[PDB]
Amino acid sequence: GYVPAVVIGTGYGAAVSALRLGEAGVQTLMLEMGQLWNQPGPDGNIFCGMLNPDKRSSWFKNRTEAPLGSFLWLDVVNRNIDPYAGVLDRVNYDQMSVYVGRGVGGGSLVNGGMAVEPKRSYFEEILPRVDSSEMYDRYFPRANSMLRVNHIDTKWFEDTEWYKFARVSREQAGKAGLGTVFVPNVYDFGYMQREAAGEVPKSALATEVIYGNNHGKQSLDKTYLAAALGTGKVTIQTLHQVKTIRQTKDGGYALTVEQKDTDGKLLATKEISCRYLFLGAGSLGSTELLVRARDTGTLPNLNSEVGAGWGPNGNIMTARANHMWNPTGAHQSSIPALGIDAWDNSDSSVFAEIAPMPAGLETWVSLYLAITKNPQRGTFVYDAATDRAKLNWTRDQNAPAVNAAKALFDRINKANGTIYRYDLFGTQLKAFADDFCYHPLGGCVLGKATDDYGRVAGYKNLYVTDGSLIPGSVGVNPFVTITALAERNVERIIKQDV
Ligand SMILES: Cc1cc2nc3c(=O)[nH]c(=O)nc-3n(C[C@H](O)[C@H](O)[C@H](O)COP(=O)(O)OP(=O)(O)OC[C@H]3O[C@@H](n4cnc5c(N)ncnc54)[C@H](O)[C@@H]3O)c2cc1C
Repeated sequence: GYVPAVVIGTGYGAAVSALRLGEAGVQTLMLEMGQLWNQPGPDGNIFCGMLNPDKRSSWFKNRTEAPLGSFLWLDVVNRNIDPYAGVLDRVNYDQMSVYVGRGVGGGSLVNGGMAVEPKRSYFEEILPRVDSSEMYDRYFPRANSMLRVNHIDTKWFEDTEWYKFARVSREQAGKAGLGTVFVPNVYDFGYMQREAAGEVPKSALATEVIYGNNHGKQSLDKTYLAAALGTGKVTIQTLHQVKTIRQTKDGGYALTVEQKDTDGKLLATKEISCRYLFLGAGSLGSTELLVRARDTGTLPNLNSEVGAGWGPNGNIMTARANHMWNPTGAHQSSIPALGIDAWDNSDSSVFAEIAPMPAGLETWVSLYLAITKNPQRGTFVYDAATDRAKLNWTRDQNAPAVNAAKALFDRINKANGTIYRYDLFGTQLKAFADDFCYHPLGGCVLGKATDDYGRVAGYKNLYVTDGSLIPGSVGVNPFVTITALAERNVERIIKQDV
């Protein structure tokens, strides 16, 4: 049936959009292909931890997988599983694997909570058509407040065993003349203190993050989406995947929507129509819907920029072997708190999160997720044969990202007389993982596929809201940017269009 506004997905762009629509009095239906994560599972918890993965860990796979970097220690806990509507989806393209959340809250369910504003001068470089003053004066602050961003207590951080890993990398980076920064987070750091004191159930301190956190993490279901539901004007239907979008003969948009069970069985196909259609299906999902619509002739006026301009936020993972006298600790909080900021907007830029490892015993490894400035971009191209968007990225396109990460970590190795690990990402010697992405950005780029507020070119009342808007790179963990840009966009769209 008909609803005034439909929002596809329930990640950051979607959640912001739905809240503001509901506050404006616009009845809004959100369609989410994954689950509402609120049912206790076989262990009494909603989510599985990293040491006990089960079918809840994975979107329709037949075996669990170790978190990247951890195979040498966590393969032992892997098990065959039933394909199920689990929370983390590794999406495999030709030469790139992109990890995304599936559920009410999208990637907020599975991410590390790291809530970081981009450098203003870099924002101005990547999005020159956008007014940076309103972003920094108004929209970024609004996003941080509504996301429930908070800051770790420095004394607790300095003293706790749970962050020894971070302090070790800080000291090592310092010998190379590199500084660290604290990283704000949506995980409640007060709660985390009480976890360490044995006062509340552990989550971050029980090797949970990438398959969800049972406690502590303020994912979007607790923040924006709870508020959206609270308006009385928003509803969320789960296990509903939008497949096609067309412009109706009499006005607005019509969607074909598959309803499935948690085993993936098709229960129904429904037609849902609307006046205003907002895409918040992510870089991958929104772009796929639009390349499909263009190439199958249901939105034939979409432009050639739909599909273009994708990048992995320069994501590269690497690891160093510490000296025996610098153990990183058996107990590592699953929520990172420190990064190495070597980002100056030049091609050598690196912003690297000091990543915990989940092994739960001493390994002497320091792990890093580097964000780099690599101009290479990929394109999503529709394959009509399989009805899928395929990402045309090749592994060699990550060479500039590897080069920048390697130059930075080579400085740290030289200053400390340490070497890389080469064995964490497969049997072949490989110090830099260069074919994964946690931060997919682009495919429907702001000002290219859309106007400067995400209005899709060629169409009225059709909007993209999410990471597909970002031109491939923000230089930091992306969700605060996605949220702030969505605040800007929906506020303008409601004022001018609704
Ligand atoms: C392991 C990991 C760690 C990360 N750590 C951080 C971090 O600490 N900080 C940070 O800033 N970022 C982090 N990220 C990235 C961040 O989570 C994403 O950038 C962000 O979630 C993207 O928001 P979005 O709104 O574009 O889409 P998403 O959050 O991906 O949401 C899209 C939603 O749409 C749904 N959907 C897709 N297609 C359809 C369809 N056709 N029909 C219906 N529903 C659909 C999906 O199931 C999903 O729920 C991390 C991500 C991962 C995977």
